[PDB]
Amino acid sequence: KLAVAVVCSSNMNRSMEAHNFLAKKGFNVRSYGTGERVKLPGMAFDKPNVYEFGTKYEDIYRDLESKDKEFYTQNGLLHMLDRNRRIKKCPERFQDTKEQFDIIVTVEERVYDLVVMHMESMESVDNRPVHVLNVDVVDNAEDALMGAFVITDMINMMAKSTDLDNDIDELIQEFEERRKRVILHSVLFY
Ligand code: VO4
Repeated sequence: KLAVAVVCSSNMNRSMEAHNFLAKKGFNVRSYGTGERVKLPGMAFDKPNVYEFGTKYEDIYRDLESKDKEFYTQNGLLHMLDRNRRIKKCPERFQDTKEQFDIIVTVEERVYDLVVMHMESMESVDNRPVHVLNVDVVDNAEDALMGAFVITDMINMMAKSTDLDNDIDELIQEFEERRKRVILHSVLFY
């Protein structure tokens, strides 16, 4: 089976909706954040809320519900965190994992550049190819769902291949034609 990672900035919304959805379809999936820290917004000429990666979703929830339970349920982050709590203990940060994947999917260009920069600045002697794909998804609950569909549909297609390194270029193109999207693609090595 393919090992897949899905990566946004904070590992709270887009990467976690896609996480949920890929796992519910049977995929081997982990998810990560490329930011320095996790941030979540609140009254928005305010400084948002910040927590180190490795902080539990449960405690973040608890920290916001005791800050203004109504506010954070209206803007749907209590919901979001409740949902995340059930998948895994805490947001994880991509530049500190040592997990290895066949495909890492980023949801925006800044994340895509942080991932590719990060792996280039490594290097070992596995020489094993990992494919980094960007599939743009907008950062709100609604588009996180829609983006999870599009991501799952693409993985589902790549998971048919028994020779992914030689098929992938061509699958990317069919998919781009059929969903009318641009998929950035890098090949990196572990
Ligand atoms: O946790 V992510 O907000 O960058 O969708």
